[PDB]
Amino acid sequence: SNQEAIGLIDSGVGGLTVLKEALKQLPNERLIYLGDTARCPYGPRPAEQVVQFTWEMADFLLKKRIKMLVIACNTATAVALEEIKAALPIPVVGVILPGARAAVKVTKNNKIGVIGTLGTIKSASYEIAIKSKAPAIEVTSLACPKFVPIVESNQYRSSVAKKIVAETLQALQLKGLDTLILGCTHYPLLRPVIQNVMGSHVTLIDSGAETVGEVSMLLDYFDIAHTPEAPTQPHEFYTTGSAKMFEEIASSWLGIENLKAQQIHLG
Amino acid sequence: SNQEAIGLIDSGVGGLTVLKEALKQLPNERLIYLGDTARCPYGPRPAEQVVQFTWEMADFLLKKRIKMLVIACNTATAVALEEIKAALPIPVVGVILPGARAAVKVTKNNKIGVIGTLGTIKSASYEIAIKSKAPAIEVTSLACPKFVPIVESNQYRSSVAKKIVAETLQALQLKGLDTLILGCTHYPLLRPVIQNVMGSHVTLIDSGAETVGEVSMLLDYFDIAHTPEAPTQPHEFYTTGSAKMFEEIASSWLGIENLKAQQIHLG
Ligand SMILES: N[C@@H](CCC(=O)O)C(=O)O
Ligand SMILES: N[C@H](CCC(=O)O)C(=O)O
Repeated sequence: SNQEAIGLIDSGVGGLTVLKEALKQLPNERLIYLGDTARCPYGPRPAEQVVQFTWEMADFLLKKRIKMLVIACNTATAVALEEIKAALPIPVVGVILPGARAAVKVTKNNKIGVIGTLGTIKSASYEIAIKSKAPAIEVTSLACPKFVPIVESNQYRSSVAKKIVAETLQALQLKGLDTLILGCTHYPLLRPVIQNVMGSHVTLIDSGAETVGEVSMLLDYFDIAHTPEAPTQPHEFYTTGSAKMFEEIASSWLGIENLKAQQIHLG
Repeated sequence: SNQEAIGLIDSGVGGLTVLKEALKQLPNERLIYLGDTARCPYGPRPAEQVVQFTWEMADFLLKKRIKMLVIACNTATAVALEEIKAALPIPVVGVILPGARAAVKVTKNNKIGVIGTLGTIKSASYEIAIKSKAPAIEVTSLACPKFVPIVESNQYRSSVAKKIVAETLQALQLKGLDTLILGCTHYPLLRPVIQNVMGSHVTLIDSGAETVGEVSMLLDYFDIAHTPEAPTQPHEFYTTGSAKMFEEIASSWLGIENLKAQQIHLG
C-alpha cells in the first residue's frame, strides 16, 4: 500500500515541472507520470472534454495501483479536481491553491498577476482562490495560448519564443504587479524568458513546484509515505505521443540521461 | 462546518505560541483554545496520564463543534496523537511531524538536534519521525526542563536566562549539528537567546509555526476554510485552572486586551 507509487497526470510535458520538484523533495517516492501529448493542448478544449480526458488519465494510473494522484495541470485541476477527489479513495492533489497561497505570501504590492491557458483563465479559479484568501489583492489574469505549443515543440529557448512571450506579456506591463503566477505547469520551462520580460522586481510563482510541498505533508497526514529507501522499480514515463520527442525534452529538463518513455493509448 | 472554529488543546499557557501563530497565518479563522493549566506541566508526567488528559481536553472541545483539532502540545502530541487522530471524525493535527519535516528539509550535514520536555524526549518521537524520513541523519535529543519555568516566570530576556540556556545547550555544542528543532510550545519565546547560543550555522525549527502552515494547507485540502467574507465571532479561551491568572498570561503574550477566559471541569 505505502510502497505503491504516486501518479502524475498532465496534457504533455508540463507535469514535469511538478515531477522535477518531487524528485528533489521526495527522493524515496516512486512516481508514474502520464502526459496526453496526443490531445494536447487542453487549455482551449471545452471543460467537459477536459474532465473526460482527465478521468481517462486517472483510470490509466488507477490500474497501476497508485496511492496518490497529482493532477499536475492547472487546466485539468480547475475543472476536474473536486469531482475526482470526491470520487477516489486515494488522495488527489491539484496545482491551483498551492500556487495561490504562495503568491499571496510573497506579494508586497497586493497586485498579483497570473498567466495560463484559456480554460484556466475562464474558470476564474485563481481569482476565486486569491479572493477567498486576501480580497484586498488586485488580480490580473491573462490567457497565453501560444506558450504551450512553444514548449511542446521543444523551442522554448528560441529567439522566436522570446519574441512571443514578450509581445504576449506586454499586456501585463505597467500594471504595477510585483508577483506573477505561472498558472501553467508548462510555463516554468519558459521561466528565464518570462523573468527577463517582466523584470527583476517581479517574483515568479511556480504553482506545481509549490504543490510538492503539500504532497509531502499529505503523505504524513495520510500516513502513506514510502519507506525511507530509494525505490526498487524505476520511475515510469508514459505519453500518448511520440515517446521519442518526450524523452528529448524530458531528459533535458529533468537532467536524466537515457530517460526511458513509453507511448500508450487512451479512450 | 466552514464557519466553525478550529480547536487547540494544550497542557497550559504554552500552546498560546501556536494559537498566536494561527492568528497571524490564519486571520479569518475562529479559534477555541483549551489549556489544562490546572494540571500542567505535562513534561514530567508519565505518558498514560498524559494520554488520559489529552483525551478529556479533546472531548470537551468536540462537544463545541470544532471543525479541526490541533494538539498544540508536543508532550501531549508525542503520545496521544495517533489514537485521537484515528478516533475523531474531524482532522487532527499534532506539532511533531510538521517540525521534523521542516528540519529534514533544511539540514545539509545530516545532524538534527531536538529539545523539549523529558516527556517529549523520552518518547523518542522525534528520532522516530526523522529516521523514518531519512535514516542517514544523526539525531541528537536533549531534554531541557529549566526552559519552561524560565518562560512561565517571564524571565526569558534576563541575562540569567542566557547563562542557563548556554549551560543546558552545552551538550549539543560538540555534535556539529546545523539544525535544531524547538520541540516545545514554550521555546519560541527563547528563540533569540537559543539562536545566539547555537550560532549562525544553526537553523532553528519552530514546530508551532510549521504546524500552523500545515493547518493552512489542510483547510484548503478539505475545503473547510472560514470565509474571508463574513462574519466571525470572539475566540474562546478555556482553562482547568484559574481564569484570572490565565487572562493575564494571555494578554501578556497574545497582546490582545481584555481577553476573557472561562474555567471549566474536565474529569
Ligand atoms: N499542463 C497545462 C495544460 C496545457 C494544455 O493542455 O493546454 C496546465 O498547467 O494547465
Ligand atoms: N506544552 C508543553 C510544555 C508545557 C508543559 O510541560 O506542560 C510542550 O510543548 O511540550
